Amino acid sequence: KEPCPPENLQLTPRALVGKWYLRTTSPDIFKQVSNITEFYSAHGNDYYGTVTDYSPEYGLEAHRVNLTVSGRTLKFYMNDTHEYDSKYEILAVDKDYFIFYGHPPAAPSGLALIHYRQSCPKEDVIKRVKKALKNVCLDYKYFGNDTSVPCHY
Ligand SMILES: *[C@@H]1O[C@H](CO)[C@@H](O[C@@H]2O[C@H](CO)[C@@H](O[C@@H]3O[C@H](CO)[C@@H](O)[C@H](O)[C@@H]3O)[C@H](O)[C@H]2NC(C)=O)[C@H](O)[C@H]1NC(C)=O
Ligand SMILES: *[C@@H]1O[C@H](CO)[C@@H](O[C@@H]2O[C@H](CO)[C@@H](O)[C@H](O)[C@H]2NC(C)=O)[C@H](O)[C@H]1NC(C)=O
Ligand SMILES: CCCCCCCC/C=C\CCCCCCCC(=O)O
Ligand SMILES: *[C@@H]1O[C@H](CO)[C@@H](O)[C@H](O)[C@H]1NC(C)=O
Repeated sequence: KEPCPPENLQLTPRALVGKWYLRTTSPDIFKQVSNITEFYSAHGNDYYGTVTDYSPEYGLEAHRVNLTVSGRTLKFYMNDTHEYDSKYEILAVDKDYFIFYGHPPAAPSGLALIHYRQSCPKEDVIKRVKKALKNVCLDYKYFGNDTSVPCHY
């Protein structure tokens, strides 16, 4: 579903620095790719870094990435495969998560992505994400999780 982005949400410089775990998406991408870890370094208002993931074809693999920021949107570019390259709009940003939405070749009718500071976010974080999604006209129940990552015994 297309979101209703906030009126004047700010994406602060360096908000995306460091390590994130891309654990929940709509539609669910996790039969195509899993165990997604992102690491971003600041370059001014932009970022560069690395995405690692488990590929059904290639196993654990790594890619260099660039994020080019303009206001509340950014351009995502990956070095060696381009199916996720798109403009993405920031929907929500928090100390513990961020959410963006774009239309890459992999999901051209729209792809919402939730990035977490924790590999297995605790319930308090998940509840805040639920609320943030409702505030942008989305609904957590229509997202899928990466069930390959062991978050429960
Ligand atoms: C899920 O993703 C995580 C994060 O990428 C994977 O953990 C990483 O696994 C690799 C391979 O075992 C580790 O690489 C090793 O790193 C050391 C030090 O740089 C190097 O000496 C070795 O030769 C090798 O490169 C890496 O450290 C490790 N990272 C963490 C934080 O544990 C994990 O394997 C993935 N799992 C699956 C099932 O996809
Ligand atoms: C895309 O980025 C990845 C990750 O940096 C590159 O992977 C490296 O490739 C070199 C050889 O070209 C190896 O010596 C490194 O060990 C690889 N690094 C990692 C972390 O896997 C990959 O080469 C890049 N691909 C292209 C086409 O630029
Ligand atoms: C902001 C977007 C975040 C995207 C992170 C998702 C991880 C993507 C990682 C690798 C994609 C590789 C897919 C290669 C498809 C090859 C096509 C084919 O031959 O079938
Ligand atoms: C994703 O995981 C959260 C946390 O365990 C859970 O509450 C939610 O129901 C999960 N989503 C699906 C579709 O299972």
